[PDB]
Amino acid sequence: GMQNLKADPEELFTKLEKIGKGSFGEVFKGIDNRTQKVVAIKIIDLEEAEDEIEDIQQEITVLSQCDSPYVTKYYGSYLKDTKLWIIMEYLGGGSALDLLEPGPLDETQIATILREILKGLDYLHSEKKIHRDIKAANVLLSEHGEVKLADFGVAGQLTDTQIKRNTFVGTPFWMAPEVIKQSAYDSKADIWSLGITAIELARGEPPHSELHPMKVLFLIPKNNPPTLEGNYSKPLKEFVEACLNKEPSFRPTAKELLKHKFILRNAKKTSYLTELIDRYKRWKAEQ
Ligand SMILES: Nc1ncnc2c1c(-c1cnc3[nH]ccc3c1)nn2C1CCCC1
Repeated sequence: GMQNLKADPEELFTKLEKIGKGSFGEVFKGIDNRTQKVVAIKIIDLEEAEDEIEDIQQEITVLSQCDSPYVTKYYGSYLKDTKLWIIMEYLGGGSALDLLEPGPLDETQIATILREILKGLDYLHSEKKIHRDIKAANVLLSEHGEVKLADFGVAGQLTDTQIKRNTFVGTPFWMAPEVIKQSAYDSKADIWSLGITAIELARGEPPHSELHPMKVLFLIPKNNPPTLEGNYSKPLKEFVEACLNKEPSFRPTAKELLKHKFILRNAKKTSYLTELIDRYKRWKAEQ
């Protein structure tokens, strides 16, 4: 259940303008009235909510159970009449997908973003959690370039009695073949999705992005795994290859990937990502 659900959010927080649509409700900027820090508030009407309720519950449960610099920080969930307010860390730098809009990333930027995603995955997987929707749109940055995982509605939790999941969830272009087949799978599914995300960060789009998502549901289990094509460093191509093995047990762990030559050679301080954030702000303004 939601044992630490709170009430009266406006005693503590001020709701400001809408930011965008979240996975299951609108996201607003807000203010923590005790610190004057900006927060994000995801609001969903439980009146209108129906099918999404299980995933709303899962998002809250996962947020509440994580305490990592690499996972969106959680303030709490508040009941306000028929609405639920989920109050979180404000991440104002844009998603990694947003930051791709003005043009290509360089390999330092790719390696830095991937390193931080990997730290997030290493944390989640150590907590027996599987994100299951890893993609650039669910990687959010702060204004100062910190990188955090977001969007936990379809996260899975392994336990002592259920050591694998089998639910068909995720976003088709990024889904591991064993998830599509609804085989028993685990955190190695996230490692496949990470490989697709690496291609996305390097090329701007995942493999098969031209095709109808339903078609990729047969293409992915049948086809050879994607490779990174183009003039990229050998370590980046090999990083992608390591992730995108059809056999999950042959994929490295997140911890192992943090030692990969591509990451060690190319990842730098996250603060340098502010360059990318400024590029996006300029681009959105010139638009
Ligand atoms: N915390 C945030 N800060 C700033 N902007 C945010 C967010 C979120 C957001 C929304 N839901 C979430 N669930 C778990 C992490 C998480 C993050 N989503 N967004 C959205 C980015 C596109 C629409 C608004």
